[PDB]
Amino acid sequence: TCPFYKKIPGTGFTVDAFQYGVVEGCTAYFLTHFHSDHYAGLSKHFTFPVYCSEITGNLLKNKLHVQEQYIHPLPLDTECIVNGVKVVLLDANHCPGAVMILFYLPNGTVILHTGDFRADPSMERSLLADQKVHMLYLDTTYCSPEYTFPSQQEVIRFAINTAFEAVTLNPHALVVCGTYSIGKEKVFLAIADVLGSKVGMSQEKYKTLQCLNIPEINSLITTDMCSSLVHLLPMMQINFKGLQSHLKKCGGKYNQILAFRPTGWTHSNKFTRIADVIPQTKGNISIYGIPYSEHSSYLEMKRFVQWLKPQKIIPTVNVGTWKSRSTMEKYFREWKLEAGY
Ligand code: NI
Repeated sequence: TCPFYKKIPGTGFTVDAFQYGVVEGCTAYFLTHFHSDHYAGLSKHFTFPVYCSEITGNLLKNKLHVQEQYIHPLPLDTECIVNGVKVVLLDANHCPGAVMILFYLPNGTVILHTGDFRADPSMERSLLADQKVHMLYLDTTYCSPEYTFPSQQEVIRFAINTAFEAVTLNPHALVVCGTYSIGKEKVFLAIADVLGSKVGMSQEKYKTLQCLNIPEINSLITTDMCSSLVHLLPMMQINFKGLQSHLKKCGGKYNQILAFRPTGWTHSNKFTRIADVIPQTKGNISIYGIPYSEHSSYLEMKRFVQWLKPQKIIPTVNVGTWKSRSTMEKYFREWKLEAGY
């Protein structure tokens, strides 16, 4: 049965609530983004209205085979009416097609549901600034002070420089990037752009990218592995054994691999700046762990919330345990006392 934190009170709306079968009273199902924990339950068998971004709708039609009649795409930064209620979709700074949803309730309450997001100061100059928001449904993935990470730009600059040096030293080196879902495309697109290459991948991954409305995408990607010096592989294959196996498949055209594993936070964020990163190496294979995050850091989340000044916060991540809920409640109260709301 559907949790309270996926329901928007005083509407017939739900958000990311597809795994409970038919939700009693729901007239419109919103989907924030195309990550499987959020879409769980959606398939060609679904027959109720789904509201989402154009990119999310592309993926629902082509990958999950949801019938077109049930897909209702909405543009971004535009006031729209759904079932007699004013809504706005805003860029979440997460993966492609990911949104936050602003609900203007008939009684005058305003609710922001972040979906998954990486808070940014540019959000403080969006439509959110135009009126008071009363309730916030928050992506609390990294709601603890230990969670720091570098900017996306710092990480990309390190990746571009590392790959350019390795391939300039050895023109027979292949670059590999691991992936398991949409998101983090800039890692492999920026590396391929500095090397003057397309990115090579499986037919199933190419199909996914072709749904993302990336300008000039046909000049950037290919299914011809041979012709390209940056390859994508499942994240599970980015280890010494898998990368050796892959090198054997490529018909000797390469004699070395440099690989990237974009992760979330992992314990060592605590000590190491991006400039100090060194790879794990076994023979002619080197692997770099790079902390490229599409969720808010603690400091990013705290800045956004203290600017928004909500009257109530409803967490959407790490809500299954007491301990976790209690810890998050302590931080929200600190933030409120500090900023005076
Ligand atoms: Ni996500």
